[PDB]
Amino acid sequence: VPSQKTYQGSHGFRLGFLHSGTAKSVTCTYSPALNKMFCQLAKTCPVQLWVDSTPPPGTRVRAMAIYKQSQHMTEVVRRCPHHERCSDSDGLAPPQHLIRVEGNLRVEYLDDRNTFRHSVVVPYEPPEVGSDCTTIHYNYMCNSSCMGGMNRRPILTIITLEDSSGNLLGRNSFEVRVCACPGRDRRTEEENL
Ligand SMILES: [Zn+2]
Repeated sequence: VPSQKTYQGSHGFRLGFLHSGTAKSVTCTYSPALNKMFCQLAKTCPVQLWVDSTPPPGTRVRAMAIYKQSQHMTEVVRRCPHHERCSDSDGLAPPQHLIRVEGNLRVEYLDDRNTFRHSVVVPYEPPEVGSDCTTIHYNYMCNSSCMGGMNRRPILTIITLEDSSGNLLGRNSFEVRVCACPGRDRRTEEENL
């Protein structure tokens, strides 16, 4: 199955997130204790790419989802039959892909010919002048509860840094939950310590 081991690499690639608290109006919140993001369906999910040194030109940023429970690791994560037959395509994203990228016309989606894994990839751009990180706005187009796709199984998002030719430059990952009230659910799952 696809690797998830953290790999910071020669460019010291770390992921970062906004520190949004757990108020009820929050659309997306990340738990450092759980290394877990909670987000709402289809809402903007900013993910920060932090690098100790800028990767070469033509570098690409790939996102992929896998099931976290070993007994579901080989099953391909994808939207439920209800949501892929939905009318929410942006004209770029395949109707079956869980993860989309927003606000970037150079986005590319892949169905692996041999693994069938889904992924979405964008060009890597360096941080905005006067900033320390590059931000990508991901969207999760299917709830963790969709009794038809994820069916309440936790998933991992694997963020991979690769050169123009697809060689791995770096890898990080975070657990994700797509729920109606991210703030409530984060506070509750941390109530479990
Ligand atoms: Zn769904």
